[PDB]
Amino acid sequence: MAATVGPESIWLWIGTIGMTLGTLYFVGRGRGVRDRKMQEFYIITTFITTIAAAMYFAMATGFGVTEVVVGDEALTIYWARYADWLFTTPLLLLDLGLLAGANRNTIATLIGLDVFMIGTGMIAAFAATPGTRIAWWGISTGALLALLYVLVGTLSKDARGQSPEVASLFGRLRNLVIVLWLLYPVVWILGTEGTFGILPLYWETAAFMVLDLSAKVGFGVVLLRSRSVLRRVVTPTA
Amino acid sequence: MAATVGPESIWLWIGTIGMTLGTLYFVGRGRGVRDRKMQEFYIITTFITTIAAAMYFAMATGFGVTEVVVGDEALTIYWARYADWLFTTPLLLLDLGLLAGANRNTIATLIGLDVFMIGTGMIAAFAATPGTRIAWWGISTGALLALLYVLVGTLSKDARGQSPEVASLFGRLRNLVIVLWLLYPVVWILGTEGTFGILPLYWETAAFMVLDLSAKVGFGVVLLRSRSVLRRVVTPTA
Amino acid sequence: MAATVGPESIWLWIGTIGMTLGTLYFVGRGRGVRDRKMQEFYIITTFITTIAAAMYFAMATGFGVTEVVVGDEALTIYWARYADWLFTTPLLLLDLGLLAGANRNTIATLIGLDVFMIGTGMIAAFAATPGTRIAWWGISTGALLALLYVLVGTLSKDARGQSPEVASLFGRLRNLVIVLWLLYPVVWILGTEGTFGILPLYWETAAFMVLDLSAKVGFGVVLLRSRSVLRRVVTPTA
Ligand SMILES: CC(C)=CCC/C(C)=C/CC/C(C)=C/CC/C=C(\C)CC/C=C(\C)CCC=C(C)C
Ligand SMILES: CC(C)=CCC/C(C)=C/CC/C(C)=C/CC/C=C(\C)CC/C=C(\C)CCC=C(C)C
Ligand SMILES: CC(C)=CCC/C(C)=C/CC/C(C)=C/CC/C=C(\C)CC/C=C(\C)CCC=C(C)C
Ligand SMILES: CCCCCCCCCO[C@@H]1O[C@H](CO)[C@@H](O)[C@H](O)[C@H]1O
Ligand SMILES: CCCCCCCCCO[C@@H]1O[C@H](CO)[C@@H](O)[C@H](O)[C@H]1O
Ligand SMILES: CCCCCCCCCO[C@@H]1O[C@H](CO)[C@@H](O)[C@H](O)[C@H]1O
Ligand SMILES: CCCCCCCCCO[C@@H]1O[C@H](CO)[C@@H](O)[C@H](O)[C@H]1O
Ligand SMILES: CCCCCCCCCO[C@@H]1O[C@H](CO)[C@@H](O)[C@H](O)[C@H]1O
Ligand SMILES: CCCCCCCCCO[C@@H]1O[C@H](CO)[C@@H](O)[C@H](O)[C@H]1O
Ligand SMILES: *C/C=C(C)/C=C/C=C(C)/C=C/C1=C(C)CCCC1(C)C
Ligand SMILES: *C/C=C(C)/C=C/C=C(C)/C=C/C1=C(C)CCCC1(C)C
Ligand SMILES: *C/C=C(C)/C=C/C=C(C)/C=C/C1=C(C)CCCC1(C)C
Repeated sequence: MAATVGPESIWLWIGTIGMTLGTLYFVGRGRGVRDRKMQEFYIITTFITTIAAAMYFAMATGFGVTEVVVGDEALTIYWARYADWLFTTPLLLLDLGLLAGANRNTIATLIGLDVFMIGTGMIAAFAATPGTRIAWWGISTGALLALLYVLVGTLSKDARGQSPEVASLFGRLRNLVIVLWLLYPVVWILGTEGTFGILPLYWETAAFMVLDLSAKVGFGVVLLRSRSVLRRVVTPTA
Repeated sequence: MAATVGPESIWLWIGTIGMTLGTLYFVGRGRGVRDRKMQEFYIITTFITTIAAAMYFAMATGFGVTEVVVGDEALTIYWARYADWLFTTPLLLLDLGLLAGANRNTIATLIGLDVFMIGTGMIAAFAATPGTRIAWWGISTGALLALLYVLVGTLSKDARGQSPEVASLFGRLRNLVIVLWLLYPVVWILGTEGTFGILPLYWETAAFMVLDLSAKVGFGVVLLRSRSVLRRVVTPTA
Repeated sequence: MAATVGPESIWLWIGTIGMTLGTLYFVGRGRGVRDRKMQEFYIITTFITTIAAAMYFAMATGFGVTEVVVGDEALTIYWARYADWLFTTPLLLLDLGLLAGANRNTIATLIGLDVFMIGTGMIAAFAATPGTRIAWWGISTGALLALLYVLVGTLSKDARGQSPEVASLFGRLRNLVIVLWLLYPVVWILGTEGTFGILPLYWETAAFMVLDLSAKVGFGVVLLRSRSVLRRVVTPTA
């Protein structure tokens, strides 16, 4: 590590604040749910925001930062982003999976692709060459496309077998994931990590802040909005 | 790393020895169990002690040590403790979960809180500021309280629906966890990691040695004491 | 890190190429399988080769390398091997487990031993003393023997309760694992990591290349060879 933060810390704190607020919202919002199913959604969702909050606090306090050397240039890498995504992105897919009524093979595929995506993603963040970093960015992006392919394909088909409100709910959440998630690689390739520095680290941090907040608190908020629709994921009594 | 051990190694070896001995005890003690349930308890428990043993051996041989710089002072951090707890603590909760007859949402919550606890715990161990380290210690301690809240609440309620001997067994094990686990953060805050050095590293190592041994070998010994009571966790035939 | 590759890179590329080719083979080979079971085998298997491919590409580009100091000598460690095995070896056992018709306790034991094996294995790769490295090599090898003991024992017994073609298929795959897996520790102890340098890093890289390819692409190829036999792992309709 041994890297100082910078003016971007403003976004890091807003992010930390937002994630912490979403968590408390979901904790109180989840208060009183007895249905074992509705609860899953609250647990998964709540863990997504608190993890994100802790990592944002890590980058804010300067813990989740480091300096990576690449071609007579020292890039500033906020690695905590990966420790965050490594856990939160698969959970988000879990949410979608459970929402769509998908089976373990599909959900396992999604999780597997996702982890491969963040893993090759952090390799890219630390690679020692503009060529190597972009190669890895390329591997990781490929995986993103492979999992998005599962979302619009098999997963979408599963959701169509769900009650209409659930299917609708899925559609929204799926489309949110598609637009938001595709933006991450773009912000990365343009930002500091891509070695091209087209998008200043200050604005890159902000971009990731808006994305993370929308992909987690926003996502969670529309997911857990209605309790009755969410319990249509299952019909029988228990 | 690049840090030398010290006089505390005596405790590290005792610890290594104890954990290795508990393992062999459980391996031989588990010999002959056919009931698929009783076995779970033996597998989980046995993995707890061998993991602990390997990590204790790691700290003993000097592998699991490092030097962390914080405020013109170089703290000695035994990070292997975290690699240990990261795996053993969730397993211990698995044991309690299975013992109480808890459902996946409760057990998943416990595991999730626990991992968050050790994760923020090791961040704290490496933070670069007395203020940051204590902040993280604070986050981690909060999580400890959140999971303890689940133990005395929901988990205790589940156990009351179990056969009386199992409920009794739970009570003991739960109370053991509560008293022992609360002591870890105290030993940490007072020891070297807390930056206050109130409790010498030599005695801190001993304290953690007694705790780990009691929280694993002791715990295991009272858990796997009786085979008949343990099989009351399930009633039907198989 | 900060370590340069070397003439061994030739094997690393062949390896990268082979793993990538096996993956595409399995992806296309898995095209059209609807049976939820047959699919598991394809997903698990496919993830094994792509993980291996990415790690081989990591070592090829020099990312997965580092220099470890031990006794006035600086060893060259290809750590990516461990990040690879940490995920692929447990998956391979999953394949065998599912093939044998084993229960979760057996499969969990296998996975647990396996992870302990690679974990102590990478510790050994980084230990600071010929004596410590070999001690860990010793711990890890012990675990290898413990899991091999489960393969020829309980796992083999489970497979005998399977349809004959499945039992046969198991036998092959089990024997392949036994001969191939036992060779890893030998190649390690003789290679650079063992501190004895009996087997040059150049040939060590090749040896591991042949093993990895045989233990994954070979293994996969004989596993997924026949679709009908693989669906005999389950009989009823779904
Ligand atoms: C249906 C069923 C029973 C099973 C289905 C199959 C599953 C669940 C497969 C999962 C596969 C998975 C999660 C693969 C993950 C691969 C990720 C990596 C190899 C990551 C490597 C990261 C690094 C090497 C980071 C380096 C950092 C520094 C500072 C050097
Ligand atoms: C009921 C159901 C189907 C699912 C329920 C939900 C579950 C199981 C959620 C689990 C969540 C979980 C395990 C979160 C873990 C978070 C831990 C971290 C972010 C740890 C980070 C650690 C570091 C960053 C260490 C740094 C070390 C150095 C030397 C710099
Ligand atoms: C049947 C049922 C419900 C549960 C059964 C029990 C199970 C599944 C137990 C699993 C146990 C497990 C996976 C233990 C793993 C232990 C591995 C470690 C402690 C690894 C440590 C690695 C390091 C410390 C690497 C250091 C690297 C550097 C550069 C310093
Ligand atoms: C940087 C600040 C971040 C704050 C994050 C808190 C998110 C909670 C806001 O959710 C809103 O709660 C209302 C309850 O009255 C619902 O009616 C409405 O539909 C829902 O969208
Ligand atoms: C790392 C791998 C993690 C995989 C986690 C998968 C969660 C499995 C729970 O999903 C369930 O799967 C069944 C398959 O039969 C469906 O019928 C059911 O409707 C669906 O709710
Ligand atoms: C530093 C040394 C650590 C040694 C750890 C070994 C623990 C095994 C001792 O357990 C005891 O085994 C007896 C069997 O005769 C039981 O009757 C008794 O109830 C039980 O408590
Ligand atoms: C990282 C997440 C790990 C979660 C592991 C949870 C283990 C699930 C096994 O427990 C079982 O759950 C059922 C819920 O219906 C109960 O009815 C049953 O009595 C209980 O034995
Ligand atoms: C370095 C190059 C690595 C190439 C790896 C590709 C492996 C695919 C070869 O498998 C073979 O496919 C045939 C299909 O016609 C089967 O009939 C035959 O039984 C099977 O063994
Ligand atoms: C980290 C731990 C991972 C453990 C993964 C275990 C996968 C469990 C699926 O296996 C199933 O177990 C049943 C036990 O009752 C058998 O009856 C059934 O035939 C078998 O297919
Ligand atoms: C809460 C956080 C979320 C939903 C994060 C999502 C991140 C991604 C989809 C990231 C993708 C990336 C690539 C495809 C290429 C390389 C770099 C990454 C990691 C930015
Ligand atoms: C076998 C080991 C066990 C049961 C270890 C348990 C450890 C804890 C409950 C640790 C808790 C901590 C905090 C609450 C605050 C920060 C530091 C820790 C990790 C010591
Ligand atoms: C695809 C890769 C496979 C199947 C790799 C298997 C590796 C092993 C069985 C390794 C075993 C080792 C020991 C027993 C001792 C110490 C060092 C290792 C990691 C080489």
